[PDB]
Amino acid sequence: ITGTSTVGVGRGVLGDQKNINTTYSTYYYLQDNTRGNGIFTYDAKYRTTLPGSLWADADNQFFASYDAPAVDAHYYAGVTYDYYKNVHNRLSYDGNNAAIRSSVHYSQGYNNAFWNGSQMVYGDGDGQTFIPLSGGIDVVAHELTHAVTDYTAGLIYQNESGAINEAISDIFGTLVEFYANKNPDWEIGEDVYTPGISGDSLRSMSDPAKYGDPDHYSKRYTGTQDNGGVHINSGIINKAAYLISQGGTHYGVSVVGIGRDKLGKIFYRALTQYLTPTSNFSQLRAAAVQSATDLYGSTSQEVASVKQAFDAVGVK
Ligand SMILES: CC(C)C[C@H](NP(=O)(O)CNC(=O)OCc1ccccc1)C(=O)N[C@@H](C)C(=O)O
Ligand SMILES: [Ca+2]
Ligand SMILES: [Ca+2]
Ligand SMILES: [Ca+2]
Ligand SMILES: [Ca+2]
Ligand SMILES: [Zn+2]
Repeated sequence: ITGTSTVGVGRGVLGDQKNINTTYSTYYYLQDNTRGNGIFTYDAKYRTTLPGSLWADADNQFFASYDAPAVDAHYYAGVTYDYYKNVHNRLSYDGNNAAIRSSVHYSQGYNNAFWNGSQMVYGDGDGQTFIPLSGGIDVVAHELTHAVTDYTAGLIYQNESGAINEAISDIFGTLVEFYANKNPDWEIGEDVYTPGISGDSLRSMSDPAKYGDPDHYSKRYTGTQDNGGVHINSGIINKAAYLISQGGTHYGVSVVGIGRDKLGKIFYRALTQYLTPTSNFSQLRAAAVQSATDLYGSTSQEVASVKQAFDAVGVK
């Protein structure tokens, strides 16, 4: 909408106060004009028609319980935009400052979030498996990263290419969580998963097997559930990424860590310059090795560590 840029204040899902960029024209709208061609947050009103209504508020204060998922979807989309722009020189998900749209309060008791081809969508959860999913910065960044993937490598959402697609979203979700630097970890969704259980998460990158996901190619799932295991087999690539950054010895194979920033550079380059819609895990290894070679040189520690990490998870 046409209006003037304003700054509202509210509380997110976890009870924390933050400022948000809004637009005033009669109402205050969740429309942040400070980033690209805008970040827009919508109310789906517990229904499944999308996007729903651009979020309108009378007073620019967003402290109601109903407001909290919108505050966080809006704010964390901003953080994710900033990460891609500042760290990777990428302007929004399409590289040309496409408007970023999110809807919250999608459906009833909805234990998921997704990119629908055009926008992000967040359930409220059922209060048992999830609370409103936009409360997780890693979740928001995971979702926006699906848009980045779709505009770049285009990894098909099934089997190995789909597990790479998933791991890319977990990797960048985590790197955005570290970028914001509030309780960062290598777990996925911990801030919004199972409010009645402390210390767990939906997935772990550092130890995927903790939540039943494979950490070695020999343990890959090859059945048909979950689009051929895209959220399961992602553990193999998540573990490799974790090892590249943090190091470790895994099934006897030692990896020298090179840190998060270099992990991100290597994988961003792989995603945008080498991966294709049909890439498999072996092809990801080759893309990561080539990306590290481009950035750091063939004889570098960075290249050596990429190879060690893929060796450690059984991907040649
Ligand atoms: C980071 C978490 C909290 C959310 C994350 N959601 P996601 O974006 O991977 C869900 N994916 C999804 O709905 O894909 C199906 C789809 C939906 C619309 C268009 C095309 C394909 C996830 O791991 N979801 C798990 C629970 C799952 O779907 O198994
Ligand atoms: Ca208000
Ligand atoms: Ca965390
Ligand atoms: Ca996390
Ligand atoms: Ca929990
Ligand atoms: Zn995903």
